[PDB]
Amino acid sequence: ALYEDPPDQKTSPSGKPATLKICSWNVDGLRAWIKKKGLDWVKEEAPDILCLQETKCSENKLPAELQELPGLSHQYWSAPSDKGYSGVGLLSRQCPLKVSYGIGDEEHDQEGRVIVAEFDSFVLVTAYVPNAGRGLVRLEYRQRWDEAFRKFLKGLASRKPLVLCGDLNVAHEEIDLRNPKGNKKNAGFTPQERQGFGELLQAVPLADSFRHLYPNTPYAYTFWTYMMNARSKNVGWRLDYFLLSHSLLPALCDSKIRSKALGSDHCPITLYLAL
DNA sequence: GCTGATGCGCCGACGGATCC
DNA sequence: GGATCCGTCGAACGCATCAGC
Repeated sequence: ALYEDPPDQKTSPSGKPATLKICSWNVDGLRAWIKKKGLDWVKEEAPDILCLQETKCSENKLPAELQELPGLSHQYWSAPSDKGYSGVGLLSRQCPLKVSYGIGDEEHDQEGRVIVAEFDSFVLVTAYVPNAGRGLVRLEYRQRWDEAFRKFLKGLASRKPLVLCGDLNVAHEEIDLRNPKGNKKNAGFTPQERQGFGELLQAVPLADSFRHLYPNTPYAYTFWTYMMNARSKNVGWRLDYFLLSHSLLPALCDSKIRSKALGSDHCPITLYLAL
């Protein structure tokens, strides 16, 4: 079945107006993505904060269009030092108070997967979580990475509520992908990755914004393989999330999936917060 | 400089068996 | 015997390196 995101709900449940718009997008190669007019779509979305994963692009190679963004002038970029893979970036209208990279030791383990930005009222973390890999050859690493990440997020020294967004590389429940049964030994839907997502929600604690608003809505995915025309058939996975501290839930106006925006094998997701 | 080949990381279609 | 379960296998993308010219 196809999916149609419901209209944008820009008022919190109790009636406050959204004041912060956050967009997150795994662009699957930032230079490719720009050539496929991804920035055009960002300009129309007009977010206050833009989080990108899988940029596959060091900061020296960033196209000049990214400098013709006056509403997103504070730009922070991260690439791993070894490997054209990974990469993440955070662009904000307003200057954040603090920015950091990695989950504990990035200065020696330069991985380019996590950016932390502190604002007045909240802490934003954007993440590109390591893939368990084909044949699960890196699942144990992911399990160990998951545990270091939980503790890092728990260990934030801020009393400020937390927003965690990006590609978490797991479809939490069966509702979150089109072929749950044929994929339970595939990366992204193993019991191990799913349990780690569950423990993230519980340990931090955090709520799945989209699922909190739409607890029973099936067929809502953020990734489709380029292959076999999966996107046209909406054979996809929900791999990209906005996860909120419990305190931020009354502020939650909506969590969107921008199914129709092309340019990657992931589509954008967008958070509306009334702060 | 430029192209395209190969290498690498990132599952749904298919065929066959089992179940009542 | 239609539905379901299970395992195998090919291949769209982007980017780096490399060979050749």
